[PDB]
Amino acid sequence: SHMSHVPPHVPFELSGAELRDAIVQYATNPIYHDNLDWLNHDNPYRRQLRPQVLPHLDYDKVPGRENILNYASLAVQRLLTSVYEADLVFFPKSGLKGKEEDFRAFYSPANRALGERIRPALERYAFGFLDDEVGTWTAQSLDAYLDSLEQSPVEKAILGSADRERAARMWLVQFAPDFLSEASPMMRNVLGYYGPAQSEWFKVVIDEYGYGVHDTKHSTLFERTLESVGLESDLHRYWQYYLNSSLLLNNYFHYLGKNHELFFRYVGALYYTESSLVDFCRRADHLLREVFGDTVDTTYFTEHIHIDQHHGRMAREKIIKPLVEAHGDGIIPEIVRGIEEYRVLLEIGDFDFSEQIAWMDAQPELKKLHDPVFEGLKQGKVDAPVAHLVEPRGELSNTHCHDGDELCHIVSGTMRFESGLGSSLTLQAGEGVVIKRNRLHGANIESDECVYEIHSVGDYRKCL
Amino acid sequence: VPPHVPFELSGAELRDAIVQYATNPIYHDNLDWLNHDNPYRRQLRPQVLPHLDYDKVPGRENILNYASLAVQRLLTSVYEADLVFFPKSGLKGKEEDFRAFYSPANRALGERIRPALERYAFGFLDDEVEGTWTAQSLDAYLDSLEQSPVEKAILGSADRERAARMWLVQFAPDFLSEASPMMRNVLGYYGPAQSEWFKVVIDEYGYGVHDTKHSTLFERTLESVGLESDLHRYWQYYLNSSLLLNNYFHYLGKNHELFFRYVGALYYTESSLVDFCRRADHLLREVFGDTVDTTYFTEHIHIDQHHGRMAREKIIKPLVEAHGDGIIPEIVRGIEEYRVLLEIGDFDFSEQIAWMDAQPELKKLHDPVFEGLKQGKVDAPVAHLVEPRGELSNTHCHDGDELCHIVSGTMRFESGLGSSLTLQAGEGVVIKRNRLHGANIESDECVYEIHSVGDYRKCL
Ligand SMILES: [Fe+2]
Ligand SMILES: [Fe+2]
Ligand SMILES: [Fe+2]
Ligand SMILES: [Fe+2]
Ligand SMILES: [Fe+2]
Ligand SMILES: [Fe+2]
Repeated sequence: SHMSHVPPHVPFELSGAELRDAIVQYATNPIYHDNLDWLNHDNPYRRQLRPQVLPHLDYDKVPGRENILNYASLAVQRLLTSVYEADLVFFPKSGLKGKEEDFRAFYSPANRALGERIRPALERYAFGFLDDEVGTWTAQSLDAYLDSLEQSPVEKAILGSADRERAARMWLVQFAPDFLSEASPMMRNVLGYYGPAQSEWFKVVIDEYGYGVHDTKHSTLFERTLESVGLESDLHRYWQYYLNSSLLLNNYFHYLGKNHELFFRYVGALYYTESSLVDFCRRADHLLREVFGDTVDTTYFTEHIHIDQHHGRMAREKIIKPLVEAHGDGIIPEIVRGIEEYRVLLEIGDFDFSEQIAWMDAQPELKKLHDPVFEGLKQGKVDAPVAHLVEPRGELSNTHCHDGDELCHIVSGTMRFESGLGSSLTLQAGEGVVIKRNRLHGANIESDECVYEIHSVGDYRKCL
Repeated sequence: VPPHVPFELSGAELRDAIVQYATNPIYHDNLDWLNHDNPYRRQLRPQVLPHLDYDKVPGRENILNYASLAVQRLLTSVYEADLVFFPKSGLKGKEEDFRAFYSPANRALGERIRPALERYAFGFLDDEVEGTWTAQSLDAYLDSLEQSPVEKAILGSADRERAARMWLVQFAPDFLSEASPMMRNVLGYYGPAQSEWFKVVIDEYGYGVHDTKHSTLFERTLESVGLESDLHRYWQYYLNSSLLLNNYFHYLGKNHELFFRYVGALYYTESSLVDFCRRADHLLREVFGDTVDTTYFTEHIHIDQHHGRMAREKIIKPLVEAHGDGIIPEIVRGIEEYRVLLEIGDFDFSEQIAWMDAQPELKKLHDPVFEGLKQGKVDAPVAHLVEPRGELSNTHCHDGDELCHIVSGTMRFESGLGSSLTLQAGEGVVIKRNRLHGANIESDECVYEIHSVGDYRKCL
């Protein structure tokens, strides 16, 4: 007879210019500004988000799979890792003393609320493509689907590399955010109050945490792996060397774990990953010992061979089966979707890593190729936009990528052109490099000043 | 790099944002007193939220006022979006509510107001708790740390079983999700203290054996006294101070700048639980006899002797070594803040049981208070109400005393779990300030008056 005394619900909405401004607001916290070095030196609170570029991206136009290695996707993946990790406890290896101010800037009411406000939009941008890459089910047809699930691409990339040890080290650092916080995304799913499945999931977590014994915690095992090949285990020392697809894979499990409407997707991906980890770890142990000899510590990997045989079975019989019985067959499409989305992300990671190692290994030839590409430009085979740049010593461009090929041409000075971990070129006057689209790179000026040009050729093959 | 605009949310924009979160339909008023196996529905009384001033942070003398109860209910709902719940009967039939609670919008709207809600909820502690410390001075302070208030409230009640049931349901959000707030601190990558903390969590989770998980033991306690173990069946009977105490540990666990406060509060609570559980076992057996299952409590009597030692020896001590004496004030602040919240809870619970037990006398006292108003003794604002059958006012409180007078119809006046009055024409009740209560209309129509007398004793 009269209107409700409860005020109408205004749906959550954040888009367009207002969304852009909210993303810039989050990312202009000083702990996210560009690093003056290539490495974070035992400071887990500093993550490079290149905030100066964020005003210029279009967050409302969600990329499809052919575009998810473009720069805007890398930028969004970096943002999301930072947003998710505000829930995780980090202290420097050297102790908190001297780093309290950055600790307070990362764990602050403002930093969390700014990141949580933009997380829905960042998640659509990061994961929306999976809606197009991946109906009703019965328990019978799930069982058949599950019953039904060669050198690997990573093996071929590393073992066929011009520098196998460099390729393997670049591979290992991709796992640092995942393995050094191992099972933290999984732990998000055992908070709360639900059936016996909660206890079964917690048993899996107990093992990943080494039974509460720091010596045997899986993250500690991986520290030993990293240190045995001369890498460091402080997070995130190698932030600027994390590939887009590595962040995407790690962020997917924080997405599934934070958002409990996706709980049954996690249940499916847990089954697939736990079951797949035995073969993954067998291949990793074999490959690393081939590359490094007996100096490399692969206990991290062989421990999982021993344990994940049982974890995969635990997931199917003691997590999937009782949840399908309790909550009905309506949950099965989500279980399947978690498996099929994860498998898509793995394909993307294999491609992105393979492409990055090829790009690192090709650097000497891509320096030579600057000559014929430059001459094709001067001859007008391509009408390429050109940008002249002038930069002083130590001006370090934090790593990024471009969505088309570029020609970098040094007029005067000396540039360190960075293409991966352990992968660098010194470019002098009259020298340069062909920069391939979607490949991670950056640069630092080693001369007291550097004058250079960037030509936006699009497809360098048209200049030849 | 563009200039950084600091996060800011205040005034009318904050009120609108709080109302925006809380008008999700899963938060509207319940037609019944109980939630029936639906863990996604929590009553936030959104119709009153536009009218509260979230910018004026209360001090300790006002933290049992209604705006504080309203904020505690909001915060429990915001924190619990991180916890997994399914109905005991299974998810089928409740998928729409599941998606309404676990949605990008519900999370983002709650997270945006969380800083301001935490200032409102916990800001008073800045003035209730008090510099530099050394490892030695912390050792001395920890070394330095008659019926208990719970025993007094329950064993002195006119209905001991009712008082003890009202007590037990206060623990449902904490114990049925037991050690979930603690688990927030073991995500990430830090030193050996992380594994030591996880060892404690393992014990609270019964080593992953569902029948020995501590939450499952508390389910059995509740069921042994005729209560149910679905969350949050008894939402409308959760006291302000019970929510406050539960929310404090979600606050310390979500906000890792407060990590060292949690380390202190963990040592104090793990240590203190031994005697708490000893007294609870004794008290419940005096009230209920053989029929009550107290395994939940007796399991902690021996386990937490160990956990208290671990917290001091293998968590506090290595953190102080690794991170320096600058963290000691935060360890101490966690302990001292928790002790303040425990005092508030002891007072609020004691007051609520006294108010439930006094219902017959407060129904009688309506006659001389009403007569005092017919005289001139107090000139109190009067509200006139006409409500249909089944209009159930979900539980709340008022910041002054009220006189409820029924002119026609029938009201069920609810003062606690198992504590009810039937009010007919010409009858009523003195409603004491800050006491949790509600009402339902049992006639086809009820006409009544609320007189805002402030302090009822001035009408006498
Ligand atoms: Fe593991
Ligand atoms: Fe496993
Ligand atoms: Fe570049
Ligand atoms: Fe416990
Ligand atoms: Fe304990
Ligand atoms: Fe009332």
